[PDB]
Amino acid sequence: SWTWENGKWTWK
Repeated sequence: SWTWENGKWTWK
């Protein structure tokens, strides 16, 4: 899935 962190979308 997609996780949003500190202004950045990551796959985890």
